[PDB]
Amino acid sequence: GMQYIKIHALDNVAVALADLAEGTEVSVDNQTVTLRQDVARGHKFALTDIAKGANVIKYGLPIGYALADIAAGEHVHAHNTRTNL
Amino acid sequence: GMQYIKIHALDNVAVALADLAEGTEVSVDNQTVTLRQDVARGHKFALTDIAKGANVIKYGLPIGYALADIAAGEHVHAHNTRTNL
Repeated sequence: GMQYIKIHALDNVAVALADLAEGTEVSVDNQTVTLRQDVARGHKFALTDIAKGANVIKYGLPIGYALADIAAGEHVHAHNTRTNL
Repeated sequence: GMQYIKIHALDNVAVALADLAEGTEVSVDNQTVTLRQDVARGHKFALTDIAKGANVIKYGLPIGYALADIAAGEHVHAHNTRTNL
C-alpha cells in the first residue's frame, strides 16, 4: 500500500499510513519529500515549508497554523502546530 | 468540491468540508447517512454505528476508539471518542 495520503490538492501536509523513518523519501504530486524526523502512522508531515503563523491546510481546509517555522518533510503535530477546527 | 470526504474505503467516519446542519442527507462511496447534530467544517461524523470501545477508522487506520455507543450520523469528536495515534 501507499506510504502516505495527500487528502486534497491544496493540502500542505500528508498523513503517514505506516511508521515512516527519518530520511525516507516520498514521491508526492510529481515531487520528492524527504522526512526530517520519524513520522508515526496517522501523523502529519509537511509537504512544503510552513512559516510560523501560516496555515496548515488539510482536507483542503485551513485547520490551524504553525507555532514555529516548519520545514518541508518535518513532523507536524501538537508540538509545532495549533489546530483551530 | 464536495460537502464531505470519506478518505479511505475502510473508514467509519467522514470529514465535513463545510458547516453541515443537523438533518443533512449525505451520500458517499455508495453509502448514505442522515446527520444528527450540526457538524462544523473539518470535523468528523459517523458513517455507521460505532459501538463503545470500537475503533474509529480513518485514513484506513485505527486512530482511536468510541467512549460510548455512537449512532450513524452523529458528530464524532473529543466528547465521544479518544484518539490514540
